[PDB]
Amino acid sequence: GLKAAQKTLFPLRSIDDVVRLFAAELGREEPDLVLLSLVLGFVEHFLAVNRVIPTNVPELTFQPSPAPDPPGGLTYFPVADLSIIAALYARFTAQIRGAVDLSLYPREGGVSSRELVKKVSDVIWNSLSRSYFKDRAHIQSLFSFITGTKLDSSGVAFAVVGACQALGLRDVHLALSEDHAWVVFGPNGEQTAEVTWHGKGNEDRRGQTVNAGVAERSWLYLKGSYMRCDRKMEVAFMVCAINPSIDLHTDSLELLQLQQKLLWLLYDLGHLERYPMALGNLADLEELEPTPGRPDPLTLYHKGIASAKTYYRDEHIYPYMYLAGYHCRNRNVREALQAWADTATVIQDYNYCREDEEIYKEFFEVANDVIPNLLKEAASLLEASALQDPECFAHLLRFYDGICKWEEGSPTPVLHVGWATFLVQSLGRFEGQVRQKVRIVSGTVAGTARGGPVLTFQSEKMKGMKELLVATKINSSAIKLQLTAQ
Amino acid sequence: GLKAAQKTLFPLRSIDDVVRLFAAELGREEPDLVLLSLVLGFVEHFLAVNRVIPTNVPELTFQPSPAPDPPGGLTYFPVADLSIIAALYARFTAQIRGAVDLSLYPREGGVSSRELVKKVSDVIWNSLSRSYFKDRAHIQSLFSFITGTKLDSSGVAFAVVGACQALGLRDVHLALSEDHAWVVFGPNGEQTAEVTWHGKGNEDRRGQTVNAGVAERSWLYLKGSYMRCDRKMEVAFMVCAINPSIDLHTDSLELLQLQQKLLWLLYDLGHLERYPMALGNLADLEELEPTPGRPDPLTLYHKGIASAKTYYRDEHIYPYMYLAGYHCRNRNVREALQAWADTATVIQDYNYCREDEEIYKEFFEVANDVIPNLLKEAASLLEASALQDPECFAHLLRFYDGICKWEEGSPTPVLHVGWATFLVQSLGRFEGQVRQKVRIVSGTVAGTARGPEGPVLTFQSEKMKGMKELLVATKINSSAIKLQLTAQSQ
Ligand SMILES: COc1cc(-c2ccc(CN[C@H]3C[C@@H](O)[C@@H](N(C)c4ncnc5sc(CC(F)(F)F)cc45)C3)cc2)nnc1OC
Ligand SMILES: COc1cc(-c2ccc(CN[C@H]3C[C@@H](O)[C@@H](N(C)c4ncnc5sc(CC(F)(F)F)cc45)C3)cc2)nnc1OC
Repeated sequence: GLKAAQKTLFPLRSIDDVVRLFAAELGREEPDLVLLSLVLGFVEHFLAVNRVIPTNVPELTFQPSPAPDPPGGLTYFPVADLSIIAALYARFTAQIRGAVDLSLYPREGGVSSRELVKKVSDVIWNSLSRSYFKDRAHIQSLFSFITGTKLDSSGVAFAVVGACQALGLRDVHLALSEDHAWVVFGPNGEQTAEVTWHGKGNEDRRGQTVNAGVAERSWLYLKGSYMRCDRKMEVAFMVCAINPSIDLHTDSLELLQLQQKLLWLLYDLGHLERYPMALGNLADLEELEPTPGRPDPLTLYHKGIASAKTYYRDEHIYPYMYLAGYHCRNRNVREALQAWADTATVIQDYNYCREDEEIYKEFFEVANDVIPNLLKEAASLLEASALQDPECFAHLLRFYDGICKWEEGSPTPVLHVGWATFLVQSLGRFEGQVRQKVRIVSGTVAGTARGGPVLTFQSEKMKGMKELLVATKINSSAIKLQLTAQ
Repeated sequence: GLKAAQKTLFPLRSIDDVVRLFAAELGREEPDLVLLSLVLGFVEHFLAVNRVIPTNVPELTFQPSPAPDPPGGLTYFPVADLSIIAALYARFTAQIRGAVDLSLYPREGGVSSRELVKKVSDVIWNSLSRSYFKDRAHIQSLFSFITGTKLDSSGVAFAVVGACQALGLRDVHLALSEDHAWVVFGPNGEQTAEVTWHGKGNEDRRGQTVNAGVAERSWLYLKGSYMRCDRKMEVAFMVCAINPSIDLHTDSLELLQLQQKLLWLLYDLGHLERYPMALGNLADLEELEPTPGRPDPLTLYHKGIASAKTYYRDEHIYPYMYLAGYHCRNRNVREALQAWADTATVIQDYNYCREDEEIYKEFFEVANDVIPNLLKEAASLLEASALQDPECFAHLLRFYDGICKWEEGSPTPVLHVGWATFLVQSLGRFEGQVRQKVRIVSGTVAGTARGPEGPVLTFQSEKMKGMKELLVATKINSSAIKLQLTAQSQ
């Protein structure tokens, strides 16, 4: 059941055609989530999944056009014919409206019961292939759901939202952590239910609320400061969900261009206002292919951080990682270290759980790979300056401080001997003359009155080893002992 | 143009009439594939595709007869009229002979060249419509090809083989994997051609030889132990290709019966002797409505395995699954677990490629659904016996060993979190008393020399070996097993 105002835009023969359909849909009060996902799903299938052009399928044709130099030549876009898309579309709605009898669910006050939402969730759930590998690229879109009955984790969430729209339930919306997804609904929008699995397979929590996740201060639930989406933001989600990767080292430039354009569309309508990750994703895309007259990536990264601070109580980690990354790839060592410090400064007030494995890996790689490497490549510059700058030393101490504070209160230790080496290796990359320029205090007087670097640890472990750090001989044994504990 | 010897059999007013026509055809040096496919297409059409008796239709007539009880009533069969079939038949042979000019290609010795076969394939390729975004039933037949141009993947191959018979090329024959189809020609039959696609997202190997697939030890090519049909088997193939699915939960009781009789007919003429799936197919049918004075289902599954061993080096998977299935349905836990274990043993010697996703799903459903069911429905029969027979436990370990072994040396991993839980759940289904009764030896001395016990089992896979002790322990180290069942030197 498409509206005639939707069909009038088909067939879509190019990137711009798709962008146009998105602008159309964002215009309406409730953009058709299922329609937009199908389209992106259809387009991604031929641009990344199966690029071999069929020539004996009815309704399937390819649209030639100039490709950008260097390459030059032609590029072939999959023509999204109405007949294919509409048929896919009707298969989804048929499946949904047939399996869910709203009559059985006394939906009063324009508010969806918890039982209704569990039901819809279960429909989508029981529809999936039992066998597939769940960590596979390109099973995010409803195209993939209807075609292959394969959905990735956050896909299931998105699909359950899309089902609810198709059922006329305008009160069920997609909630997004920085690494998980569920559903919110209810009068105030204050009711939650899990609908998908997280991590390695654990589909356990389906149906329950997210109260316990928020309470245990895990990064997965962002202490409550997760994203609650509106329809417009759900479109932003699926645009971010576009996966341009063909293989491990190869990207479809059409999918890159298209995701980039859709984000600017969204950006301009201001729908990335409360979406730090989107803004960062947009910035990442601008460093690759900078579209002219648009803000520089740096500006975008900052918009992301601003957003997190205004709307998410500055409880998001990735906005700083996004920025850190930039300064690493541009060799801005001082700024690069600062951002990593800022990142750690956020994680400090969280408690590390098993569910949080993803950010752990990210922090682990920062501490034990990105930072050590960064310093080496900077010591290669001198022996032929950041290493002379005690700010950078203070940044590095602040980074570890965050990590130690993070650990405090956690039901699982963070730091082990793996970290010990690299701390020492990294520490021993700053002349003892430089390290000593950093005063590590408590502060003597609170506040102010109208009438080298300084630094203050917040963690036990780090303030416990206040001196070992500024000494001229790195006591490479007492540090490793103290960084680790029980 | 039909021969005179064939027309005298129309009109086909019933199943038995269709049988008779088949008998006739099966008694020649070349049974007409095109004639028999068309007839089958036709009958399946009005029997599953569109069961509504046309009001506007002139030449289509329907024959009633008594229906099987309990339901009862009368069952109306679509009369295959000579005019219609001849028409369709003329249409096809016309279309094909129209597109190929046999003189363009020098065919010396009665041997067909690669070019000729490429073309005949191309002619079928650019005539059909592929149903890319859906799986369409009832589009296997040439009947479908002419009517709708719709043709599924293996339907293409069969179409090239029929089109070649229509051009009177008696050398081009049908190659049959367990989940693919291609074409064999050439002097001895050692010429291989790809004519169709496989699944979705796989590249395009049309025109090439299946050498690479044999090489890479993928199940799609059976390491070489695939079927090369003779005409008689190609007929058996299209009989298997009969498709009684009306919808997803409803079967055409008349198409079942037609197929069951056609297989028994092919069986008696000895045309199923080198076709394990056909023998499996028939057996499943005999489980449903057993025909009297015939072999038991059990007997037929074995003949399928037997066949597999004889002609195909025991490199086939389905023949075991066919047996396993029957056992599960009879709740013969012991045989079922065994049959599954044998299935794994065969597979152990394969590598796993993307194109094999079909046998994957199938193993997965065994590991993570079927076996678990069996054992859970058994813990109940005890509380109210196999779950304390260490034989069974051994079967279960051999199973897993094969899958692990399968995975070894594959481009893609095979095991993931999804499997981990049910392994553990199934290990726990046997008391540690029983699981310890099983001894897992590597072997100390090679071979023997001239001048009681419980189950003994040797693992072939590094994965199962490295976790031999964890399996027999009384405390099932749930966590450690799961960890080790997964691995990545990738
Ligand atoms: C460890 O070393 C380094 C790390 C980083 C770095 C830089 C940026 C990031 C953030 N990565 C983005 C990529 C993108 O997929 C973002 N994700 C997960 C999302 N983007 C947009 N919307 C969403 S919604 C969501 C939750 C879900 F998936 F729905 F459940 C997740 C999500 C996360 C992570 C790491 N950069 N540089 C490094 O070294 C130089
Ligand atoms: C996984 O759990 C269970 C599985 C099974 C089971 C039982 C039987 C099978 C084999 N299925 C048959 C059905 C039938 O279509 C057979 N097919 C594919 C063919 N039959 C005959 N000829 C051919 S030729 C061919 C390849 C092609 F199509 F030509 F390209 C395929 C093919 C295969 C597979 C699994 N049975 N029971 C189970 O639990 C009880």
